[PDB]
Amino acid sequence: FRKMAFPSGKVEGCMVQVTCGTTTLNGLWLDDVVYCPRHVICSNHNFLVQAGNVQLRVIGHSMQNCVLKLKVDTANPKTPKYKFVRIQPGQTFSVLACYNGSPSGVYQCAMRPNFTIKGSFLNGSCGSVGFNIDYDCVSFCYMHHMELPTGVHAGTDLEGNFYGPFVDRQTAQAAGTDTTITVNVLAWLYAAVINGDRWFLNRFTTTLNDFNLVAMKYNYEPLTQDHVDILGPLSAQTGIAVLDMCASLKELLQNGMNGRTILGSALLEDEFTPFDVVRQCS
Amino acid sequence: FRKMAFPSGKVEGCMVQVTCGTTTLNGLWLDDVVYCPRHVICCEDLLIRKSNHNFLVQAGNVQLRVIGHSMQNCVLKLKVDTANPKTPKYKFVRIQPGQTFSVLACYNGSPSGVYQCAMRPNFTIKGSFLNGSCGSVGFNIDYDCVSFCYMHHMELPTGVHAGTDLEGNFYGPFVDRQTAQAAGTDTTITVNVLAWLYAAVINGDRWFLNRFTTTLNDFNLVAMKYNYEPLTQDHVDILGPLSAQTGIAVLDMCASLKELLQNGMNGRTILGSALLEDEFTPFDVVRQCS
Ligand SMILES: *[C@@](O)(CO)[C@H](C[C@@H]1CCNC1=O)NC(=O)[C@H](CC(C)C)NC(=O)c1cc2c(OC)cccc2[nH]1
Ligand SMILES: *[C@@](O)(CO)[C@H](C[C@@H]1CCNC1=O)NC(=O)[C@H](CC(C)C)NC(=O)c1cc2c(OC)cccc2[nH]1
Repeated sequence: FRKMAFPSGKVEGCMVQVTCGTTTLNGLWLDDVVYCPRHVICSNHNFLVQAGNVQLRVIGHSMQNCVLKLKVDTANPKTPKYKFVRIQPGQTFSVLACYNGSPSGVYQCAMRPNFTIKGSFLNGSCGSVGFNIDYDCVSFCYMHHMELPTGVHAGTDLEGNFYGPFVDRQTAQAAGTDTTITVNVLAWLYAAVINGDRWFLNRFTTTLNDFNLVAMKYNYEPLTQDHVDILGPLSAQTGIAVLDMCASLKELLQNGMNGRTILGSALLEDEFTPFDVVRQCS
Repeated sequence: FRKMAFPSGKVEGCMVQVTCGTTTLNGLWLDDVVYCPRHVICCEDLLIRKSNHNFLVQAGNVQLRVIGHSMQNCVLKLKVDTANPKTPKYKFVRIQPGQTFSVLACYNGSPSGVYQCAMRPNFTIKGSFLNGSCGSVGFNIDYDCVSFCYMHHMELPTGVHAGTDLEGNFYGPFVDRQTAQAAGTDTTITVNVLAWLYAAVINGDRWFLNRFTTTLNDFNLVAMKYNYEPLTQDHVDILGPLSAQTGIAVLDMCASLKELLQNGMNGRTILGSALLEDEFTPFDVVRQCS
């Protein structure tokens, strides 16, 4: 299985550049509003908003947490059906990396439990957005702001609220220690089972609390009830109860794979969600 | 550093659904021609027996009217009475083994996902394709010019995939029949592994570097032993920009790879991988890192 991004065309049509003084970054143009990181300012006639080479006149503005909302005099005719959503650690999304308002590439990312993403961003990438697409509706979840000294990345939702304990200052910040996304590893184990790779199944089970206590001792995220629910479809498809798969993973954590492989790998993958596995296996 | 696909907007505007009888798959709508896999009709006798009205072409909700049809190898060409306004500047190209491209996976004319693939030395690709994905295309983008190089036709019993260029000629020994087909034995794209090692350095991973250099002939001896493709002097040149930026000569990186092949990774990772990755070309690395 492979990391698959959503097609980026609905988001491509919304990317513009925003310039204040000599500082240029990316903005997101939906109807007659352009959203961009507020630090571009580091009056209406001080903002140069361009779609390609064409200027969009700014007629008003305001700040919502760490994002600037620029009111423009043209409604984007390419505006898709969309929502702003705040995602949870473990959830995945596509990133359209942009420079000077021009799309450069698309790739799939996961929100780490410490609210960073392992992205691929260069100078001028701020304002690039992350998103999911469900039945032609684009759910925008991420706007890019920062690269940590460790090389991972940090940003906000489209309401300007950072994910994690970060601030939009030119200061070296540190993420909390990362953990493994348990729910995604389990989805990966279900994907193995769906494809016939099932030697790791055992005849034990566990309670959720007992498993969560053990997981935390291996730097694994505890499972939420929401996690148990989104594993539901894969449990039903394979006939393997979620708590039985937890007991199989626990043995894997306590004994290892020997030299054995799962899905042709010796390392457990944790950036595929239960939805990604359903998306891909069907 | 991530596996990065080209933005797919330009190609999404070209995807349509083609239906003939019981069979449905995807087509590519360029100006006033729809290109799709010919097996949608299931030979020359078979096409003759068909008429323009046997073909149902849908661009979203709108039906397009077919006014002509011809066959070019394994690709069917349907002239339609309407030109696609979203037709980008484009060209049809046949890629070389080792080269990469983005795949826009589509189902029923609707784009579904985008990911990066490489043409394997044995002329397969390791894709992610389900029932209904035939007609999906692979492409590269250069300055608003889309170069189409792949149209999807089949999945081998081993799970890898096979297809044609846009002139309808298969990559590799495959045919568009309902048969179990094996590919030749695959090899690893050496020049791409080196590109990726350079990328791991540019991104701060250095544990695999060593003080040794090798010769090109001696490195190729070891490569051939481990089922790696030969490294040519043209490959050394193409790696010039990455060696220049890191200050590590190509033959020095080759000595690091040789040691990696002979000793293994010893349970360490490179760019989070436990395997030597070979589906990044030198240009891919340069495009992403600069
Ligand atoms: C946006 O492009 C900026 O508008 C840029 C994106 C990063 C550049 C390299 N890769 C990226 O993802 N963002 C920044 O430069 C931000 C700007 C802030 C929010 C005002 N700053 C950082 O990412 C930043 C600053 C510092 C730092 O200081 C001193 C020390 C260490 C790391 C660091 N990152
Ligand atoms: C197309 O979408 C057909 O329109 C379909 C795509 C594959 C199905 C599952 N995943 C895919 O990538 N392609 C096929 O079904 C083709 C059709 C041919 C070219 C007419 N056939 C195969 O991919 C195929 C057939 C057989 C087979 O038989 C016998 C035995 C083993 C493997 C196999 N693959």
